[PDB]
Amino acid sequence: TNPYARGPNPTAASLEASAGPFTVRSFTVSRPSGYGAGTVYYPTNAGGTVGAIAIVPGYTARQSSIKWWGPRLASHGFVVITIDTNSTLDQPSSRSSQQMAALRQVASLNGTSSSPIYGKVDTARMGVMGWSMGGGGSLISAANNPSLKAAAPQAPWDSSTNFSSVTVPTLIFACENDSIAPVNSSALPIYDSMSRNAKQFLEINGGSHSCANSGNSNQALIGKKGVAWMKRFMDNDTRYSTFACENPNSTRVSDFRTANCSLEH
Ligand SMILES: [Cl-]
Ligand SMILES: [Cl-]
Ligand code: NA
Ligand code: NA
Repeated sequence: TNPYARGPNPTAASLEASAGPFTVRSFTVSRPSGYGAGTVYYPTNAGGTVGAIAIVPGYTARQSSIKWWGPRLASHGFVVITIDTNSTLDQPSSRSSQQMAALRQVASLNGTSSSPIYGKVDTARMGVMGWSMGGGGSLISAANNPSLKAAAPQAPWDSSTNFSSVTVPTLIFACENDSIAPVNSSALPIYDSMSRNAKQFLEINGGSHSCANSGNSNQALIGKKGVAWMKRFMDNDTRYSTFACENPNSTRVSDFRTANCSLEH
């Protein structure tokens, strides 16, 4: 059997729900190591060690913009750290360094007997997410650390759109009407540059640049897809292959693309 499989068999309803099967607690990081601030969300009853995901905001933004992912993912069996950057005005490369520093510190806390996450993390299984420049930073993290198991940035931007070196399974959430990082000049060229990975592009119909942030009105679909992608690729959990790889065939999705996701016999 798959040693990383956690939780009950998924359904559309169970993945669209506000909360997954596991009870979630959280704590503030006392002394951030290489980033500004962090909140760690974790399941108290996942029944085995789980992977870790680090999530970074966009320019000027704070944990609030990305917070909803913490409980949503942790409740399905992940340790999730949402960060504030050293400065709200840090650029993508710095955001990537800080994201990886947050993953490092989650690994440290996994080995710290006083930590609520002591022994809860499989430090070999990690993922990266983030908004806008924090999404660009997630793609930089993946490019520089190919042992990461999944990436799922939202409304990404970087000074370069060429992420051809990314071999990590990558889901790009995009926002159709984004006027900050227009899809046609940012998210879509980024998607098209990646040639060696499992990848997906999911654009929310009518979405502004904040369409995947806390308080969005598509938490059922966006949360289903983010959880399914992380389950499929961080846990190798093929119970999630359809949810991860499918076109939702949704009137809420103005553009859907995927490649190298479904397995061919
Ligand atoms: Cl930004
Ligand atoms: Cl916008
Ligand atoms: Na690259
Ligand atoms: Na539209």
